[PDB]
Parts: sequence; structure tokens; C-alpha cells
Amino acid sequence: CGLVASNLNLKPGECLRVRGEVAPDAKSFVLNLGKDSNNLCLHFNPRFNAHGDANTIVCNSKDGGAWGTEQREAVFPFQPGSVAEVCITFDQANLTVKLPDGYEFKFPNRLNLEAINYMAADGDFKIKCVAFD
Amino acid sequence: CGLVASNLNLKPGECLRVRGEVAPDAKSFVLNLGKDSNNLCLHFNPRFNAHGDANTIVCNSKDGGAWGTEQREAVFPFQPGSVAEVCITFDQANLTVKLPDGYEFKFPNRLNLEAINYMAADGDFKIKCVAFD
Ligand SMILES: CO[C@@H]1O[C@H](CO)[C@@H](O)[C@H](O[C@@H]2O[C@H](CO)[C@H](O)[C@H](O)[C@H]2O)[C@H]1NC(C)=O
Ligand SMILES: CO[C@@H]1O[C@H](CO)[C@@H](O)[C@H](O[C@@H]2O[C@H](CO)[C@H](O)[C@H](O)[C@H]2O)[C@H]1NC(C)=O
Repeated sequence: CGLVASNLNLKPGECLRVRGEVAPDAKSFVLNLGKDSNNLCLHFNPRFNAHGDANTIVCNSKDGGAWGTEQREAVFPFQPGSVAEVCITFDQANLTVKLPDGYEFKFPNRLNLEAINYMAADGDFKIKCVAFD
Repeated sequence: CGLVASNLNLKPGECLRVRGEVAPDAKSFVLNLGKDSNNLCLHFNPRFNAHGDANTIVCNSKDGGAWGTEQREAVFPFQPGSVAEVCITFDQANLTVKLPDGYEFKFPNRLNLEAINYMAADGDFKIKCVAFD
């Protein structure tokens, strides 16, 4: 398991910036955002070749320990053995994950928490930098 | 309570860089590094106006819940209402802390852990970014 950060107190409109290294043999990695490990308003899971999925981004939520219904994206701007930066924010309606190159994914805000207090990295993704705005 | 990060897995020679804003009315802030809250190889506590101390950097360790022998540094390159960056690394003998002014102190490594897995910030220090090398 990778880096875990709590007491983030990231409120709506504020931007959470993460830069990390994607392993050369990356099969998938995970960014979890929410209140804690049982309450995630964003489970961001790019799958290069995992659980039957190939180059597919799987997002989901976790509410009181229970997974919600997962949502999948066709575009997959991630590359094994490379540096990836994501900027993440949210409002009452959506969480937004922006890449530098202009890619933008949205996932519906299902938990409607006041803030993001929890971030966890997992899988083949070595976090090098975290910033708050 | 402020930012808490775990699973840092910071090995000797690797650099932990923390940037934050020191509040205009700051009385002190704290950077704790170690295995967990009961096991700290570095308790980094700049005191502007705290515990009877003024503009004094207080360092200590915590081993199995017990404070070690306290050490203080005369120099104090921190100013209320300003941005401060601290770079921290360690070896078998010492932790090394690099200051904004380019000042550098050594603090004895008393816990001699394999890595720094735990960091906690507290007090009048709003962390803006954390980086790993
Ligand atoms: C009903 O089993 C579930 O099927 C979906 C579709 O393949 C699968 O993605 C899901 O795998 C789990 O999905 C969550 C996100 O919704 C997590 O990413 C988790 O890491 C992953 O294991 C699967 N549920 C399982 C295997 O428990
Ligand atoms: C017995 O009082 C102790 O003396 C020094 C001042 O004489 C003071 O540093 C210390 O305060 C505590 O110091 C540790 C690190 O050494 C922590 O910073 C702790 O946060 C702080 O309260 C004080 N010892 C106490 C109050 O137990």
C-alpha cells in the first residue's frame, strides 16, 4: 500500500494536485479521495490490464463501506513507466480530475461531503508531490 | 489538528520537502517524523511565542511514548505571516534539516528506524505542498 494523507480539509473549489511515477510494469493504480477509507467520493482507478479491463479508467464511490456503481471512461491518457500529474477538485454536483494536457474527467458527487479529508494512493503509482490550492 | 501522512517509506538519503505558510500570529508549529505518533525520530518545533520560549527551535525524539532529551537551536529563521520550506533527510547517525535561510542543523538519530513512514503537522503552519526524492 502507498501514501496515505488525512486531515486534508480540502473544501469545494480548492484544488488538490498530485504528481507521481507510474511503474514500468504498471497494471493499475488507485487514487482514493473522501472522508476516510470507508467513505470515498472518488475512487480513481486507471486499469492498464487488470480485472479483465485493458486501458480503461474505472471510477466509483464508497459509502459506509459499500461500493457504489462503477463508471468507465473510454479515453486513457496514462502510460506505464511515466510521470502523471492530476489536479482534482469538486463541487455540489461533480468531482473533476484534470490532466495538464487538457483531459478532464467528471464523476458525480454521491456522498456530498463538506470536504475531502482523505487521500490514499495504491498500486503501481509512486507519489512524488502533493500540493493544495 | 493538521495534516497527517503515513506510508511515506522515506529511506536514508531521500529528501522530504515541506512548504507551508506561517500565520501572522503564529505562536509555534510542529513537524513530527517517525514511525507513528508514539515513535518520533524527530519532533520539530519552532516556537515563536510558546511554553515561555521565544523564537527558539525545539527538537526532541519520542520513543515508545516517552520524550527523549530535548535540544534547542539558537538560530530562528522563521517569520510570522510568511512562507517557510523545510527539507529533511537522515542517515544512521543523524537527521539533517535544511532551512529557508540555507541554515542546516543535525539532530541525533535515536530511533534508528529503517525509514520515515509517518509525518504529522500541527500548529500555526498551513502546508501548501509536500515532495519526495
Ligand atoms: C462484482 O465484482 C466486481 O465487478 C467489477 C467489474 O469488473 C469489478 O471492477 C470489481 O472489482 C473491484 O472494483 C472496485 C471499484 O468498483 C475496486 O476498484 C476494486 O479494487 C476492484 O477489486 C468487482 N469487485 C471485486 C473484485 O471485489
Ligand atoms: C517539563 O516541561 C518541559 O520542559 C520544556 C521546557 O522546559 C518544554 O520543552 C516541554 O514542553 C514539551 O516539550 C516537548 C518536546 O521536548 C514537546 O514539544 C511538547 O509539545 C511540549 O509540551 C515541557 N515538557 C512538558 C510540557 O511535558
